[PDB]
Amino acid sequence: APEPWFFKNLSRKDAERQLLAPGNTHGSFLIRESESTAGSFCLSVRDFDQNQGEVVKHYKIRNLDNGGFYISPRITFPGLHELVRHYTNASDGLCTRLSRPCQT
Ligand SMILES: CC(=O)N[C@@H](Cc1ccc(OCC(=O)O)c(P(=O)(O)O)c1)C(=O)N[C@@H](C)c1ccc(OCC2CCCCC2)c(C(N)=O)c1
Repeated sequence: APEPWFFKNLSRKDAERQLLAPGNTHGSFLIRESESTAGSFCLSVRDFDQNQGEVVKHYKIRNLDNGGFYISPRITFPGLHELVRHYTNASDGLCTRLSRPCQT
């Protein structure tokens, strides 16, 4: 099930541009590999800000010793799919609720 929200090869800059492109809106997101840490991922989400407005925010997805994933140590997940579904249901600390995957 090749997940639409997973962009393997895509830099931090690419993600911001791709997300800010026409067709995407508030809550659009994508998960990419981190540039700082090889083997980890980042969640890039498009949020509506007060000043300039349209901005892209990046969250680090940290790995658990047993194989899980989490953004905040308070809620962990057995995989990326579950992390995406959880934040799609409720922002739960995130800048905004995850909505529709990034469109090209
Ligand atoms: C400059 C910048 O964009 N910083 C990001 C974090 C970040 C992401 C990726 C990379 O490199 C990697 C790359 O490839 O860009 C780096 P870096 O290695 O270049 O420094 C830093 C940020 O502060 N975003 C906010 C929105 C953010 C805000 C709060 C956070 O936790 C608090 C909890 C609160 C409850 C809900 C869950 C979050 C987190 C976070 N966990 O990181 C992130």
